Amino acid sequence: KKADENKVKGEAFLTENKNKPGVVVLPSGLQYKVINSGNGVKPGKSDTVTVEYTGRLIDGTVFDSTEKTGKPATFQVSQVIPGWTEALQLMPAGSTWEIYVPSGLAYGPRSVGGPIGPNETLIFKIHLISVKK
Ligand SMILES: C[C@@H](c1ccccn1)N1C[C@H](CO)[C@H]2CCC[C@@H](C1=O)N2S(=O)(=O)c1cc(Cl)cc(Cl)c1
Repeated sequence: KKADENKVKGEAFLTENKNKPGVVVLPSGLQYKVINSGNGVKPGKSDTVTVEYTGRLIDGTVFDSTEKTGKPATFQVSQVIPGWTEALQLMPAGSTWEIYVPSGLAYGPRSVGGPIGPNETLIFKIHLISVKK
């Protein structure tokens, strides 16, 4: 049932957010807002990125962050959630975007859960610091 509630809440959020100013909707259902535009290279699917990021739920609860850690994170572009793989490839290095990820582009129905429940819509602030081939 938390799965059914989460699906309805996420659908409502994405339906409302698509009308909000600055929100760009992609064919995938991934949405994004440009916070700061960078002038750097865009990563490819096989590249590694160094990023600062914060992940939060629609209620505003932060579940992950590089903030006050003293260090950025490093990820292979293709080995993160589909929402990230897609968004990173559209982001010039130096850019800060806020992405709104439907559950199908994140962890999905996910019968279990913990930080991320079933049918959970995820919001991420992503600052792409650098790209490495
Ligand atoms: C590698 C991948 C991953 C590895 C293992 C298990 C689950 N997921 N992963 C996590 C990384 C942190 O390494 C982080 C940033 C990149 C996107 C995404 C992501 O794809 N998340 S996250 O914010 O959605 C997230 C999700 C969960 Cl379940 C828990 C946390 Cl603490 C944070």
